[PDB]
Amino acid sequence: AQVISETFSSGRLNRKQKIGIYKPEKYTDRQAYPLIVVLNAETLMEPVVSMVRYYEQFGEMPKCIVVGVYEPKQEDVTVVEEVGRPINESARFFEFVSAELVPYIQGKYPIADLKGVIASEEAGFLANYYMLAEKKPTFNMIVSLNPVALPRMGEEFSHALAAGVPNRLFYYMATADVENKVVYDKAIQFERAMRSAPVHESVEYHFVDFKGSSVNAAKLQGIAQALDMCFDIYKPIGGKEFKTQMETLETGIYEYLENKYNTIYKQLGVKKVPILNDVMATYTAINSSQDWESLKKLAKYVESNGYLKTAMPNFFLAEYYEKIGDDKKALKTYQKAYTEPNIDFITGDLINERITHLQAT
Amino acid sequence: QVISETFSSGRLNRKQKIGIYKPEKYTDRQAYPLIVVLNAETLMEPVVSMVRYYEQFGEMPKCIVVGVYEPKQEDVTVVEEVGRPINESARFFEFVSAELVPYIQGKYPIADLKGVIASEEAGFLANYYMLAEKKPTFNMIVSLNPVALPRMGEEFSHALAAGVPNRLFYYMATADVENKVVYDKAIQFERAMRSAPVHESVEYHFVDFKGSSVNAAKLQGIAQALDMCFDIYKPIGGKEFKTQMETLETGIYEYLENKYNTIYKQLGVKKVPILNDVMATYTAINSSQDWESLKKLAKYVESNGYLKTAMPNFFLAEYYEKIGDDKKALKTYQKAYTEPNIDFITGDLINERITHLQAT
Repeated sequence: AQVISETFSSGRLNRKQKIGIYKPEKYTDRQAYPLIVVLNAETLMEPVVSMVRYYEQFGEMPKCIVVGVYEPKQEDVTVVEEVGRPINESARFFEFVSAELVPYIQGKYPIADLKGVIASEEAGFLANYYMLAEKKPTFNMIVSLNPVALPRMGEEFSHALAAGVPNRLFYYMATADVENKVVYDKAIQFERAMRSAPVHESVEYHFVDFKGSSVNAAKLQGIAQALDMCFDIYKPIGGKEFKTQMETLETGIYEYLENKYNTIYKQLGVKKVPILNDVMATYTAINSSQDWESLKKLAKYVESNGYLKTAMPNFFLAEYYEKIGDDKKALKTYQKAYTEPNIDFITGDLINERITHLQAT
Repeated sequence: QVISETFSSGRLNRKQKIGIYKPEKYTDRQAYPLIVVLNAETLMEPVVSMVRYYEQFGEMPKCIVVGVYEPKQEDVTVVEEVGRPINESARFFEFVSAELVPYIQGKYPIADLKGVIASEEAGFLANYYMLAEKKPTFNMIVSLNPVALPRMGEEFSHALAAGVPNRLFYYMATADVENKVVYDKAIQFERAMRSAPVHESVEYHFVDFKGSSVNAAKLQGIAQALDMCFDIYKPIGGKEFKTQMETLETGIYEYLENKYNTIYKQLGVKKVPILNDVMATYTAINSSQDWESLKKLAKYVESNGYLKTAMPNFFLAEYYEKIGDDKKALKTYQKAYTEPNIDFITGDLINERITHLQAT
């Protein structure tokens, strides 16, 4: 877990800005990574980096690149009550992230279509204004932790949420009331005004109120929750999910697996190689409902991604030919699978038993 | 910086991979609380990052964190047939207690507060340090998503009722999403554990995360555990000031003193009183006009950390003005003029006090 510190020369800020960059363990440009920007990084950086590594080890998250901004000035992250939008110093910092920092990272690294931003306090409220971008969203993920807000600006963000985005917007806001009372009340007033209008379907909205909780402890839990829900589609298929969403399907079982990994690419901007757990879950569900059309499509699907060098694709296909009554193609296909390495319960011995049974008849 | 090293264990009869976190700005001049992480292949970095986080906000003292990486299945697993650590599980249990912890105590000035963070099987194994009859090795136990034996619930319930010599902070968390078999056993175990009333020396917390994924819950568990266990270390807030302090007619100094005594008792560290806490105490003292607290506050700050500043004599000199003695007030103000300025207390202000006394 190495965060490399460097200075970024900013035209808008007219100063050298300290930033730092986390790159995953094995790093190749052959794949793409989602970007997470941290404005508060003197505090928030290490908890964010440690938690994205944590989730990645459990396979709940893809490898990500995290870029922190260290110790921005108060005037940089503060939206004044008078105007109600970033101006002067705050406007310069606001655009510095959008027009300078992020494109710089996109040039230096293969950044995926998913780019998030995490901020707290004044910067946490400043981060909201990326929703109002006229051109095209810079951030598809906005995490606002204990923001210092302006209640009067709630209605304007309400319209933005109702309008929606071209693809997806994940918004997470958290606040805590303990020794926060002035700030806490303004946060609630702002949030109430923001949820006034119904939220567009392209937007996933989350507001968590931590009551009886200290601010700093709530912010940590906010990061954990936000990352969990935003990247949730990346999670492996669980037994409960399998028993519910899959085994209850009579047909279109392969489509469930495909839709999941398609949704992963749409939301997270990354192409995930199907994990053996997800493949076997699909295969088991296929057998229980006896839907063999999914089995044929599953065979070609795993052949396309990652399993080409394994006996599995032709084993699935050979079984499919048996189910539809073609022994001739099944025998030829089993013999083709035998020439490929074993994976899981697919073995040379098992394939041979199938071949022996077909040559007996 | 987390430094990994191999540790030769007599009880494990092998070389165990461990790692150690020393705080930034380390010194031998102070003691640090020890936190042991059994699951550290996962839990190490989040724990270290969060104690850093809390320390930066002044909600935690500097701490030393040690952890063991990837213990064997049989090491952390308590079997159903017994309900206690045996063989490989017993050796590992005594490994961290009788070897690892003393080893760290030899390298560094470890404070009296020691704690253990663990999850899954190890999380349940950590509950048995509560049963040690010699003397508690860990005063802090955090069990995150434990794999539990509900049969042992009553036995732990007796130990919770019995109590501990000084203090025991216990935290257990669990989550039901795709946990269904494990979650149910955890709930059953907790209900049996919570049956008997808890002793005063034990602070018990069980947080049930419903509709939450397991791994996400464990992260929040750590955040909450650290927050509540070290809570006494936190600065005095405005709400706490207007409530617990400004509403006191007398014994205002005792409130400040009791807080830092509790910090030393629970956390095993001596915290230099921060200026905000002192000023809050001083402010409440003036509002309630309790001068007896002012004199004791002057001696207290002189004894901890403020000796080199004009503040102790300034407080004492003011106490003399309030009590009616202008002779000692003048003499004390003159002593205060020599020591360096702190905050609003300055040579100029003191000089104003002196000339007023010399005029009369």
